Amino acid sequence: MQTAAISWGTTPSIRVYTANGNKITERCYDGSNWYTGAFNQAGDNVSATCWLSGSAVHIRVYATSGGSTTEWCWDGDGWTRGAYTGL
Amino acid sequence: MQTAAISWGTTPSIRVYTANGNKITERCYDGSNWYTGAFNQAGDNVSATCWLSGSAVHIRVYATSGGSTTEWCWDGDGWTRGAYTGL
Amino acid sequence: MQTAAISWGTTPSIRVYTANGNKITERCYDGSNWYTGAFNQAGDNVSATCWLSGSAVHIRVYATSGGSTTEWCWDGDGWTRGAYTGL
Ligand SMILES: C[C@@H]1O[C@@H](O)[C@@H](O)[C@H](O)[C@@H]1O
Repeated sequence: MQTAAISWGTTPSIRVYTANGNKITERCYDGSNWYTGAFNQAGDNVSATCWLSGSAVHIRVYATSGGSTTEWCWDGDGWTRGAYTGL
Repeated sequence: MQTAAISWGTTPSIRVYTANGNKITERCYDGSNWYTGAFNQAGDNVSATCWLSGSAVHIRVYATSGGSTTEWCWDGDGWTRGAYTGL
Repeated sequence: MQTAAISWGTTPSIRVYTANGNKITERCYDGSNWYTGAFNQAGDNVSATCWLSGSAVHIRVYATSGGSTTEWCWDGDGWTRGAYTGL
């Protein structure tokens, strides 16, 4: 099992992405109890990074399934496929 | 063997966590030489995130051993278990 | 295959390091297209972190091959081997 961890803002919020059994899932902290996030994509490996637009977060998750990495983007309303490509 | 890397401030301070077998250890830089960190917990995989509130550093390390992830927290006065649970 | 992701700024800039087949390579975004970076070193595992000194980015990439981790540094004028050791 493999994880990635990010955080932002004043609280801060934290997100932890976990890859296990070719599934990546997301656990979330926003100042209170941890909960399960909306992120669900395939992969055996995961990295993530984020930045702020004021108080709004932008997240990029790099989900590797085998020999291919797909970027997934959170920009405030849902996860979308990003433009990232590898070599 | 696997690592996670974090940094903060302008110097900067850097921490590098290494999972080797089922042990995670920590190497530190605060502007002079690399030194040995106090973090020692179990895991075959590690991720980490950090932030400064003013001058106060806060670190969260996600230590995964098999299918279980434990959060360890540094907030200026020792490492303690965080509330994180996985799926 | 395994990745590490960093970002900085508000645009943002993003770098994704991919360890694939005992090599680590880099893909880059600074606001328009993804392009291939100059980073290329051995490794089966990778982590990275970065900071800004004024407007100048500094990156550290921790490349692990087997039981050895090597630090690679970007400070505005090529990648250089860093002083990091695990012990
Ligand atoms: C920042 C967002 O926070 C919650 O809405 C999660 O359900 C999303 O997946 C994302 O992490």
